[PDB]
Amino acid sequence: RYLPLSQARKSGFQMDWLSEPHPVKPTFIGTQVFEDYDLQKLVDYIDWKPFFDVWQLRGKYPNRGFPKIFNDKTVGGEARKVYDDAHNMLNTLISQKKLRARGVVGFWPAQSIQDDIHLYAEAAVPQAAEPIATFYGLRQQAEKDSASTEPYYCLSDFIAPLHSGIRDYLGLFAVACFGVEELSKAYEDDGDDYSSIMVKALGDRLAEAFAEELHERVRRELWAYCGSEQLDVADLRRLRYKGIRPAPGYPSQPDHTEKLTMWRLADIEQSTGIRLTESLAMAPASAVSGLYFSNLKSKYFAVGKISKDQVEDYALRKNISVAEVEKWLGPILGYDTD
Repeated sequence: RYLPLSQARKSGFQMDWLSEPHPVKPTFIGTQVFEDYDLQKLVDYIDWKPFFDVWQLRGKYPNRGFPKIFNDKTVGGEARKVYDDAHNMLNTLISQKKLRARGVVGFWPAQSIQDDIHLYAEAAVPQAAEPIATFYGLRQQAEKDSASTEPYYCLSDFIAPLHSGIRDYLGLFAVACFGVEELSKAYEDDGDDYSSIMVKALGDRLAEAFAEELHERVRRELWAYCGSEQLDVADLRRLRYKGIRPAPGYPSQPDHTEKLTMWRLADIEQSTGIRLTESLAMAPASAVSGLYFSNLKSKYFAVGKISKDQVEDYALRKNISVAEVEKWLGPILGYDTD
């Protein structure tokens, strides 16, 4: 069962904006580019759990995960060998300056109207000016448990609405780890499958670590809405921090076409060289992007299956045909398509 959109909107995540702490204006409006980001600093943020699954190294309970994996006698020797070789190659890559990190971050004012999150210019009054970009959110529509107290979340519920007079802000980021594509070819031309796999796994790990480090810097020094936070990485990986960085295509907003707005607005192509292919996937493959939400009560959620009324409302909002929304939102349609 799916609730009607007109009723699912009423039971949304309502917040009292006039008593909640008013949002902090970031340190700049526009974008700032990181050209040759220090890769050595990112090594302390690398999440090694997904790295072991590239080689399908899985340990049994209770050693089922990094760094307990070194103890399990089934894989522990091989896990240690792979990890030590990864550290050796990582040191060689950073020392030789083969890989070159690159990224971009930016902030703009944001005001939510219904399920949209309209961004505005720096000096433009939100209530008396046109927006410069829009991020059309999707609201949860699936009916919840009878005893559930959860609201029907949408990404626009985390931005103060236009009528309340309170000014909110939104930021977005894009990071990449260039140079992996050439090194994989180099290690495959000379007959080295171990190095070819390892360099791509390390590139993915470095991209994720760059994303984590940039978010931690944003929360504390660029946006400064958590200036009193001094959390360690073992807490950052546990989502103990506040605020979220959802990415297009993920269960918060499964619409992959949203990346076009980000690339158009932040000028990611000219700033960093991270491209979007005809499938709307970042190139190189070791790239991460997303939007920064600074609300205290913001949390990750899954939109889930949606009904046809929301699909047509979304098509009307985005000014595209239904036959295209059904394409780009294919996996989440809750109704028969043909």
